[PDB]
Amino acid sequence: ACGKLTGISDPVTVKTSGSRFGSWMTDPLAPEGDNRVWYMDGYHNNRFVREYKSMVDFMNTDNFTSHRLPHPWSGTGQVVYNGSIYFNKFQSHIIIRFDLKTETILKTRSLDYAGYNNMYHYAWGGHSDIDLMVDENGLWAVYATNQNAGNIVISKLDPVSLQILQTWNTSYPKRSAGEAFIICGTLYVTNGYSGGTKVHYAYQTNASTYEYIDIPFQNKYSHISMLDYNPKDRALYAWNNGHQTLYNVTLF
Ligand SMILES: *[C@@H]1O[C@H](CO)[C@@H](O)[C@H](O)[C@H]1NC(C)=O
Ligand SMILES: *[C@@H]1O[C@H](CO)[C@@H](O)[C@H](O)[C@H]1NC(C)=O
Ligand SMILES: *[C@@H]1O[C@H](CO)[C@@H](O)[C@H](O)[C@H]1NC(C)=O
Ligand SMILES: *[C@@H]1O[C@H](CO)[C@@H](O)[C@H](O)[C@H]1NC(C)=O
Ligand SMILES: [Ca+2]
Ligand code: NA
Repeated sequence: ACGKLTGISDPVTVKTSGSRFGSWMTDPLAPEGDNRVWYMDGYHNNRFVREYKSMVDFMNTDNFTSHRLPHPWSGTGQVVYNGSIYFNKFQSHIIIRFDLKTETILKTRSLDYAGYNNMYHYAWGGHSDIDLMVDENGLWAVYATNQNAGNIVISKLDPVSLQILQTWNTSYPKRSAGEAFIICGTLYVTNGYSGGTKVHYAYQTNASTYEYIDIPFQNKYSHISMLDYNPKDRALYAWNNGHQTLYNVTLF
């Protein structure tokens, strides 16, 4: 059921909470009936991940468990996959795989040549240099390098070893992307983080081709600091100026 993105539905406000900037997500490999929510407020100087027991508890309570990571993250580009959080260690291009339910670092590895420290942030800033994400095919990193002139680089990653399995060099400047997400092996890039937001560029990893496109999506609360696709519920999770929102998508 994989296909090209053709539409993004109007976003639902799941929660109003937190600072202007952050991330929230569910695990796409969590089993039926498990919709724990993982929540990270801020883009620097925070090592605590909130765990809400379910999407209902997230929407209707302020009850959560607080998980202490071994290091603070940078940015809002974390992802949860098969029970681990993958995140960018502060002030580095290191990725950490941390197994949430055993409080164990399972792997650390540098992401070769990636910029960090607000070098190749998305346009919103916030130390968003390295964005990790999951689609139907597995785990990916979206970043940039000096050898690719600050243009977005995509790598498919091994979720256990953190080694790069394949890399694609796009020609789109990462600092000009508001955010980005991958659906079915295609990178979709937004035009900005404020005002009238749209997906306006797509890079297809299956063919190493790109195009400019125009798929609007509602910036509901004025500023978007996190936007990722989840293949389990086929939705975009966003952090929109202190609100946690969710968009359905339409694929061809
Ligand atoms: C909050 O969650 C904890 C852990 O699941 C639980 O022990 C506690 O009863 C919850 N609080 C309420 C008011 O339900
Ligand atoms: C998820 O982790 C379990 C072990 O906890 C493993 O058996 C399974 O293969 C993993 N799934 C994927 C898709 O990697
Ligand atoms: C990406 O670009 C870098 C810098 O030019 C180059 O070293 C590398 O081989 C490229 N990788 C691919 C898969 O094109
Ligand atoms: C997505 O669509 C389904 C129905 O197909 C609906 O149950 C769900 O609430 C929708 N989610 C959002 C965020 O609109
Ligand atoms: Ca993203
Ligand atoms: Na991410």
